[PDB]
Amino acid sequence: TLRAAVFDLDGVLALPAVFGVLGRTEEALALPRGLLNDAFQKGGPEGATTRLMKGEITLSQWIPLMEENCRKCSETAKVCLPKNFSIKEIFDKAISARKINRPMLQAALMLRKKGFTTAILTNTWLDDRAERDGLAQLMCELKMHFDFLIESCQVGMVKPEPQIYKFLLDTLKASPSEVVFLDDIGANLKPARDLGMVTILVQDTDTALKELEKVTGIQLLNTPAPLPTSCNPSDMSHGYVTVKPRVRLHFVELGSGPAVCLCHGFPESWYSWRYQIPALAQAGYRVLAMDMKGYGESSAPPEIEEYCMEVLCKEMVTFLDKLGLSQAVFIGHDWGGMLVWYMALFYPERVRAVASLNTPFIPANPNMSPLESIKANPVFDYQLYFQEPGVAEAELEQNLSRTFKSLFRASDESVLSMHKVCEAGGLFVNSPEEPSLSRMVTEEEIQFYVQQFKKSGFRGPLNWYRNMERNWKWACKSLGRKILIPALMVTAEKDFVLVPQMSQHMEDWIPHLKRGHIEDCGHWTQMDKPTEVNQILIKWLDSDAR
Amino acid sequence: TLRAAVFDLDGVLALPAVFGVLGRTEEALALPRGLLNDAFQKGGPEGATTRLMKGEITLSQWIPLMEENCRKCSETAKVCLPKNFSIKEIFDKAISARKINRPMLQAALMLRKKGFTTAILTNTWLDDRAERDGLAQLMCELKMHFDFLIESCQVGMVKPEPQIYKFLLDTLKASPSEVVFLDDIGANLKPARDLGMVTILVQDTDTALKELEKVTGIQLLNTPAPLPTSCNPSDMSHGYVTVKPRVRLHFVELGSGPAVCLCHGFPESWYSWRYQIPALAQAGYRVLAMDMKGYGESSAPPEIEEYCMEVLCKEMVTFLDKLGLSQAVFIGHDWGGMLVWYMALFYPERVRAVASLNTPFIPANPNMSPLESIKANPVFDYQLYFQEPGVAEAELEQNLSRTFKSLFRASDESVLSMHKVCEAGGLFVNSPEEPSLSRMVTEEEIQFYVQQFKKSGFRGPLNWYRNMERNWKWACKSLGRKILIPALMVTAEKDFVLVPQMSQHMEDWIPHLKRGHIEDCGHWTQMDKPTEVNQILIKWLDSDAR
Ligand SMILES: OCCSc1nc2ccccc2[nH]1
Ligand SMILES: OCCSc1nc2ccccc2[nH]1
Repeated sequence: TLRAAVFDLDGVLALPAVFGVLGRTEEALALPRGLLNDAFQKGGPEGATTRLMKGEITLSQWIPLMEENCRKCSETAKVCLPKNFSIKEIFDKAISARKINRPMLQAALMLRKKGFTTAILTNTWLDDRAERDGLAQLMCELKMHFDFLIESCQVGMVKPEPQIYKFLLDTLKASPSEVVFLDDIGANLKPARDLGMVTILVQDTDTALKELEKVTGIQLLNTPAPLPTSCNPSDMSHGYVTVKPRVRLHFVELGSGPAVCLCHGFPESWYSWRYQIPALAQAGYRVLAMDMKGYGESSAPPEIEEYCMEVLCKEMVTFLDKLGLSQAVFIGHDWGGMLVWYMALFYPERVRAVASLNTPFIPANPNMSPLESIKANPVFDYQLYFQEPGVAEAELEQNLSRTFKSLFRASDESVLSMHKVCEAGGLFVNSPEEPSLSRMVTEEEIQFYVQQFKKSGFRGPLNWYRNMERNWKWACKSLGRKILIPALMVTAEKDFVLVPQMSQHMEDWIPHLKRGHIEDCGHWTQMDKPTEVNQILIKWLDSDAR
Repeated sequence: TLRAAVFDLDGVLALPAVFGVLGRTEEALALPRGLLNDAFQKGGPEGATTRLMKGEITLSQWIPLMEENCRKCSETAKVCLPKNFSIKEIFDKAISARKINRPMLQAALMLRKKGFTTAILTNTWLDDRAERDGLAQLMCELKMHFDFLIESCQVGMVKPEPQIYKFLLDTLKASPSEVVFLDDIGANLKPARDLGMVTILVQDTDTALKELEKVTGIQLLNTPAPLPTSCNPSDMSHGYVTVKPRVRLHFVELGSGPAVCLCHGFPESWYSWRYQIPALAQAGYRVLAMDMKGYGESSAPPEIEEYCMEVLCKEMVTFLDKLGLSQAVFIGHDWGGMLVWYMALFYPERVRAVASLNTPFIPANPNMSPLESIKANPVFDYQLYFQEPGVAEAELEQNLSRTFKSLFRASDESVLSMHKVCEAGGLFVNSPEEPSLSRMVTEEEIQFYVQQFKKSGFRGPLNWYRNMERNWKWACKSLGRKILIPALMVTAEKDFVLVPQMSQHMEDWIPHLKRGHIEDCGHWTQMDKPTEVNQILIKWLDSDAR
């Protein structure tokens, strides 16, 4: 029966409320009780505050009208306002102190995933203060989680006028009895109640959530921690840059601040960073998540030598040049992590900082060919299977749904053994034809990868493995160098191929290397433990890349 | 006969040279003459500096080897180095002091436009210092003006080894007698001379340029000021964002720093900002030059009401939301300038600062319909001609080459009279069928606009003029507001329609408005006086938007 939930901003989704700060200001300045709240409401429907909430005047135009109201009120109360009394200073601190009420936002997100239409209906103003960016940032964070945002100053109506409630019902396409309305001001609930809406008076968050659980029948309060917010491909800004006549790179972009370039591995997509992109943008970075060469919407030339590290790194430098970026932080995973270590070794002036997930920095051995080293370790035997052009492509392209469902699994759900791949004559020889869906991915997420690989196939991606001698010869030029720019190595306890032990001598080459370690995490780090990855990257970026 | 010019970086394209700073450091610290230059070259081909220039070691690995060399040299000279002696400190200041030698860069640009292949051949290092960004920025600025950049540390060879000269000739595809080689180090010219190349020893810039003019036959020294660097559409990063199911906005992006959104007018393109985009990016801004709705690669729905200001402004806010930008500086020209004033009036929290080229802020009159005001001024008569759907489209789409050649002209080259357009029954009634090319545009630039308008035509663009009453009704809501965020109004002396006098009462609405004025400038401000626009915008951005 209930299918829509409406929340107020001030005092409900953001705490503390402005009215609460006015009461504390009166106590701190030993002013008569309610003086600032009376000046704020002076004139009712014809007063300055109603004109502000309706968008007739801006916040900066209202500030001197509110100060005049404070003086008129203090005069009738027979009191004097302190010498340094400033409405602007009081409001600046009140707005600045306001943070998202995480448990209330989590309840709204939970209701939305269960099919509820969610909205914010708020009495707010046109903020033209020099510090208005703080409010714009708060609104942008909240906005993305709600179906509708209705602000009084944009529609010319305020709560508790009954027409704003009729406007809300028309916008939601719902009858009053299907709506739950949460507000901390009792007067603002009365019109919603007259129409027949379920109302909840918000004094403390926990009691309001208990009422909300009771009326919706959905558990909201003691629920497990949700996954980080993920990307909707259709809502991203897609960028395209031609780095060479036949090569165009696609990326998705979000945020402002220092540039952070994310480099996925095999056989992945920019979409493998879906849980990191909003978190890193919200932390104050401009995120560029690439489709590496050979993948998704980036060019995929068939030639093997187009995928050697020297060419790939040169194109990443050109990518920065064409975007006008003198530097970027480079973060890679798997094949992308291999590339980011070589970007730091050959172009340190373009790399602000470097981080690798799972992939260690492995220096070339000038006495041993990489093909000889492959045979010495049965862990990397499967790479010999990837050498012959056409062989692994036919197996991997045969059934795309099976390829991604078999690969994208948690460490305890594995259906593949990377040893004896050449002996068996394939990667999926003793693997089921229809594997179960892993717990880390949904069918919808799998189908995104399937659609992306339907375009250029596996030739481009597999060609990254077919330049072993070319890469070895190139890497040998850097054997006298050290990596002396900020660097982070993140190991994954349960990675089958890139084991944490392979990273143990990295300090010899990167003396001030920082480390992160994720327990119970397999190869697909980003989607296996997204919350842990986000925390590790954000803390490192804030200390070593800012 | 000569068709390639090669320049060194240090001491030729960038001044002062490092070797010059070593000599000044010796004089300032009262060290024996040549001590630092001897330590720098200690060991010759097997020394630390050659290993640095070949890319074997990085700059940070070389610093302690150079300090050890300084001590070995001071010991044989029987002198003591001062207590605070630091090679890192000396090199940091030397690199920091180095600026582009503008007259030398201007000569290279002039040779390139006359058909010369240009290259930089330099002995340089892998810079991994914490301050390496300064060098990366210098290299990016220079890079874009040259066909090739050959760095010693990337190719493993140094000047004066003869194989780096053979490598250069192979890269240029030229024989030695077709090459002019400029360098400030005499020893580095000897191998080029042995091969038969024309060499110029650079001591002072003016004398080197006189030698270069004599040998090339091209005037380089007393030439007029060149136009700012312009965009090549194929080299830009193209971005696409879906703001609504049927509406996708295209933009080009360049640079890092605070976001600056450029909004073109009618009937233009993102390409109208071609001279501002590189200048604003080089000044430290992230430029987003839009294709406004109805234009180029942005969506162009046929419905009139899709182009009213309320809808357009709402979509620009969504554009910022999808990119993760809490704020942007908005700069508009013509119809774009109209939009940016309304962005500041309705969404001040999303607008960091606002600037308009030519378009004044004109408040709505609540007593007079905009269609009545149009008839009172014969200057705006042509807007009545744009009202009837289909009429102006057929005339403007008839011959696209004629439409753009007739419109894009300097104030003294006009072939159109905007008065009596309705009386004549068309905009081009007494206009030539094949007008001459204006001096502000080339045929190639005209053809870009022709190709862009071949896609969606003039319906979308003309629909911006067909929402007069809808826009008037919407603007009436803001009559009690003032614009109190940083604002710049730039007038153009010779604009036929948007005359500077129409902006004179703007201070009543924007009390702290800043102004710019461009003399002898017509309607097409950006391409008419690009250098003047750039200077005005950059100075304003650096003081009011940073
Ligand atoms: O360090 C290079 C990538 S190692 C590697 N990553 C893989 C992911 C999936 C299957 C085989 C793989 N082999
Ligand atoms: O302020 C709205 C645009 S005024 C206007 N700009 C034009 C450019 C070209 C032709 C007619 C024009 N009319």
